[PDB]
Amino acid sequence: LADLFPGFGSEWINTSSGRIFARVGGDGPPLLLLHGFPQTHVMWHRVAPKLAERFKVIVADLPGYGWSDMPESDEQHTPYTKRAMAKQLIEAMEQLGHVHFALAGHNRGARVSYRLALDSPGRLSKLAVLDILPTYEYWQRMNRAYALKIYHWSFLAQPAPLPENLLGGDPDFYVKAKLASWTRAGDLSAFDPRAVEHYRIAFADPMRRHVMCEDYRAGAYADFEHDKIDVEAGNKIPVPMLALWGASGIAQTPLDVWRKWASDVQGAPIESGHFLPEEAPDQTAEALVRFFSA
Amino acid sequence: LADLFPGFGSEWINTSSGRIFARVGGDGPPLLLLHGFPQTHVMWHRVAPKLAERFKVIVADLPGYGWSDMPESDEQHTPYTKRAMAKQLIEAMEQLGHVHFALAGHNRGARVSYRLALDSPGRLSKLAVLDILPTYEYWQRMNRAYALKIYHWSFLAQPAPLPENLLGGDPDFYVKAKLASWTRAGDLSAFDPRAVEHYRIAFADPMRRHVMCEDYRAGAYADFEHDKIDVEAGNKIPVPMLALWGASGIAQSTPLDVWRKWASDVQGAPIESGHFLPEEAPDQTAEALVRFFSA
Ligand SMILES: [Cl-]
Ligand SMILES: [Cl-]
Repeated sequence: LADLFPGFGSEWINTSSGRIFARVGGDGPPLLLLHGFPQTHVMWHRVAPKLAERFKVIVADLPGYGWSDMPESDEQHTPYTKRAMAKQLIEAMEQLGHVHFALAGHNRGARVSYRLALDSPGRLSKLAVLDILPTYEYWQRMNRAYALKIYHWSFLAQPAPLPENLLGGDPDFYVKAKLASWTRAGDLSAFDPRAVEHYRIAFADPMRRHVMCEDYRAGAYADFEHDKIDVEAGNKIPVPMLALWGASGIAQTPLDVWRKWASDVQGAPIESGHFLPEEAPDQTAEALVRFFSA
Repeated sequence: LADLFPGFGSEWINTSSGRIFARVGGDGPPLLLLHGFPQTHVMWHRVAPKLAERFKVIVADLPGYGWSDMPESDEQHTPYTKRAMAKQLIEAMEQLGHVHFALAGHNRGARVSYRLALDSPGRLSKLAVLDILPTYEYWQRMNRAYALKIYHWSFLAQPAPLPENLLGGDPDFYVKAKLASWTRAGDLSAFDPRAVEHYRIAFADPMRRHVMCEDYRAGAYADFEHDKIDVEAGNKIPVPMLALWGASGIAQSTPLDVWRKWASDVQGAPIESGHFLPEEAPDQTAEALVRFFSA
């Protein structure tokens, strides 16, 4: 497995729910970066160097992903709810002495991030979400066209062991297909092969795939209910917020949606499929540096 | 594999789209029975003998299923659209000299059957549809709860080879899990094990699994579009119709209110059953069908 973060340390951070793995580089204000599915912290390898020019950058594997430990789940998928993942990452950041930090997330990691901002806004100075809308919004939009396009939100959420059993046949194929299908190119050519190997290696482990399905089960049930309470309450994120999205990505009218969720948000499309930090590393890094800079 | 229709003949019927396998029994007015997914013609084995006391019963494998031939598909999934399957079975029935016949279908077979009534109502004296709503109505009701409750329509319709590769690893597990999941009790106790083996052996062939995925791709795309044209035009089936559904089945998540939108002469009833009415509730299903087709 390649080292894709020149000048970054490797840290195992303890929490009450298990260790969080992170690459840590740079100096200055702290900035936490959170990946999603089906990836690991290494998806930030093209933009983290640029960020570490100006920030102390912490590139964390989500609870249960990558090299982070896997807490035992329960019937309500609790540890892989975004509320719980956010609480676990707040604890990890406390181990480093960071109780007020900047945060950028992509895919599942952006769901942890906006949930963190709703539950504990005092933890965050600024928030960036990459190519997502809130979980509640994607479910409200779940008509035929969306059921077909984001089928995996329902498939991966089927009761165990249905998706686990199917994924075990040829996991390499499924993970590479998801990576390719959500890019603009439709193939794997936007990715560093060394990074694809990190993603394949993780996805090859049945325990890791089981966590992924628990994460989508949470996304269909408790995460949805948590979001629904905030919508019913008219709660809005007060943290200054940036929403970036792919011109051919999944979130796509994104700024109009996030404005119903957040009182201070700017945004922009980037010509890219879903995987902004890998398909469009220079534009994503520039937008993030400019946003997070005081 | 067992013979579950002791006494019935076997026919391999040529059509322009490939052979249709059927078991043939009884005597009297002609009655075509059409299975669905993930089954074959054998799912009628507990009701066909009773029907054969009153009708000439033709128990056919759908195009691409069981022992019927598998036409090569295309970008629009054409041979596995219900419009094409209906045309093919109309050709098959004409090979037997049946140009006007009674029809009962279940699951995909029921979708072939109502599409056949919308496209070619003159071919049918009466029609029964077992535990389905129109494909348009399934998709229209799509929302979070339905997406999570009935996921396979969107999953099996994903572009090839995604579902085919996922189903390849352990096909027995998937087909047995679907058969059990849609019954009242959630297990295989409703099925004759010999019938389950028929289903399992069909599902074990990658070519048969690809046909099934093409059928669901049709169901998400051209079948839905064909339905949408009829409903937006206000077209109703004129053929006298029976909608029979399971109280715990897939369609009920009443069907009769839905079907009255699609058909001008429809009656219907629930049966205490999951989806698989002819195996879960064979005597009630056979009675309901004999009474409807005889009346
Ligand atoms: Cl996501
Ligand atoms: Cl239905």
